[PDB]
Amino acid sequence: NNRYSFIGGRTGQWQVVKIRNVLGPGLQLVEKVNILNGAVAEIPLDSAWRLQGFASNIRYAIRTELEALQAVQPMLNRAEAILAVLIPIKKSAQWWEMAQDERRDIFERESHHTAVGLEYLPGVARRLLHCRDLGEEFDFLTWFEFAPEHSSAFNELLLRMRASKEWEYVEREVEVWLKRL
Amino acid sequence: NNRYSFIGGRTGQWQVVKIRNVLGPGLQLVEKVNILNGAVAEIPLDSAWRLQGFASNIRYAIRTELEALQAVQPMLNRAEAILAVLIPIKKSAQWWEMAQDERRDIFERESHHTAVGLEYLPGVARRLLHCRDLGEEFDFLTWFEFAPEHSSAFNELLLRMRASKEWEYVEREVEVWLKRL
Ligand code: HEM
Ligand code: HEM
Ligand SMILES: [O-]
Ligand SMILES: [O-]
Repeated sequence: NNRYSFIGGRTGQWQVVKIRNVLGPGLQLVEKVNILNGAVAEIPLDSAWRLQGFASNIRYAIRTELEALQAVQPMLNRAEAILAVLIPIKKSAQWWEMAQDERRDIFERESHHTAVGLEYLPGVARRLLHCRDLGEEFDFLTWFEFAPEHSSAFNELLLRMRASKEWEYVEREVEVWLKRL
Repeated sequence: NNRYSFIGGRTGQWQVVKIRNVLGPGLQLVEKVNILNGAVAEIPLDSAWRLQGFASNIRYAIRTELEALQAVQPMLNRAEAILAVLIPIKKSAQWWEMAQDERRDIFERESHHTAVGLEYLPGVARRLLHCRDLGEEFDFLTWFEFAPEHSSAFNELLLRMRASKEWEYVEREVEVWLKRL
């Protein structure tokens, strides 16, 4: 199954450390996040919100970039990867109206998204989920997990990405910081 | 709402003329196709199959190709366009494992998908829906409609695409030919 649900509430595998409402409407503070590898028909009782998205095919990365990523990217659920962050992201209508070459040029040629991210591997494991096509309020659910040794480096990565050309088209963004239970 | 369902059965806006089971498991012959905007998980008891997909963002076309398409491509629902064809399509695992540059290279540089297609506009109107990400048995639901004057031209277009490098990666394909009621 390629579908995942993220339920903010009183159950889950991850404890919410803090929520930072970076841009646009935030998400209600909750105790934990419950991650399920399937769709949940409705938000459970007592839970505050549900996000969902699917794993999909590559949209921008070229073969040589995939080879570099696969050489170093770490697995999920490393014993030491006790910290994580869920970052839902929505991009603007202007972005989605652009053609494929226009979006690729912004994503890598101008912002060097993959090349920059590659510097912060293998410390940081990641997972990308898509959800605009499901009608969700966000466009992407991005997931990162790492050991505390890499907290400072991950903050530096965030600083670089938020300053990029790509991020000029980001319209809504929230950070849910997590600690593994 | 970007989700559409196609229910093969006894009711609907379109009458089935024939079903050509081009490649792989076919679709059971039915009387009509009913098209619904949104998702359904029931389908009337007199229905043989349901298909679903969503409209999404551009994946391969570049800006100059979009400009050429927009200059000539017709709208759906032309008074004269009383014939339609629904063509569900599934591509191989090998296709989906390829990177973005590799898939684009086959799609256009080698197969000339958009350049060939442009030759049959404005006669043929089209819609493209995606459904691999929904876990469906097909990957795409493609839709075409035209006046009878263009039936032979559309048959020619099919001939040319089925012989392309791109189509070497197609592993299931069906044609549901339809007439507007
Ligand atoms: C940590 C190292 C990172 C690496 C190696 C990395 C790599 C990538 C790659 C290769 C893609 C393209 C996938 C495709 O072609 O479909 C992608 C997509 C994306 N990533 Fe990252 N990334 C990293 C960090 C981040 C961070 C920190 C964020 C958010 C703050 C982020 C947000 C996104 C988004 C929103 C997309 C979707 C872009 C789109 O389809 O428009 N990534 N990432
Ligand atoms: C009639 C003229 C046609 C034109 C102008 C045309 C044009 C296009 C374009 C520009 C795309 C890329 C959309 C994107 O960038 O995401 C596309 C995708 C596609 N077309 Fe066509 N097309 C035509 C006919 C057909 C026919 C007759 C079929 C099937 C029998 C077909 C099957 C597909 C499929 C399956 C895709 C998705 C490709 C993929 O994502 O791998 N097209 N078409
Ligand atoms: O990512
Ligand atoms: O198409």
